[PDB]
Amino acid sequence: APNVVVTRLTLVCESAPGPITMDLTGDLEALKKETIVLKEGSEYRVKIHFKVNRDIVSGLKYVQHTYRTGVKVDKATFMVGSYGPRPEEYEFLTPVEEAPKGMLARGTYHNKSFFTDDDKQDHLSWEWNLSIKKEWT
Ligand SMILES: N[C@H](c1ccc(-c2ccccc2)cc1)c1cccs1
Repeated sequence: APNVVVTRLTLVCESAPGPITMDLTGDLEALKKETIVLKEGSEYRVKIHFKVNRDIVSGLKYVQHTYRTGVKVDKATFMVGSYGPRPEEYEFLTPVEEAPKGMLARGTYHNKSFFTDDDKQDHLSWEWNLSIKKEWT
């Protein structure tokens, strides 16, 4: 296995009625037709789970590009940093953001995520969709 293995994305939202997560260890192609759901206006964090198997790694970064119809791409880069090898997964969390709000803000956002580093290595790249709704259901 590679030294760095990205295993999971979770949306951390205390107001959500259940877990919001995606296993990143398998068929990433299937994520493109799927979606995860946030109630409009919800406060959330993106949490990336990853393993460091053998060697200290440095310069890790999480890059997230969000696409919404009629809008230019919303690009955000988050410094993840340096991690040593250990059996248990690490979790990196972004700062809190607020999900969009408004009937016209609802619906699909297409995300492209990169777990990478200062040397531009592709630890994992994946697409996933977010659906913003008036209510959780
Ligand atoms: N600002 C919005 C935006 C909407 C949703 C998210 C998002 C991403 C991942 C998880 C939860 C929410 C980020 C930004 C825009 C995106 C593109 C054009 S406008």
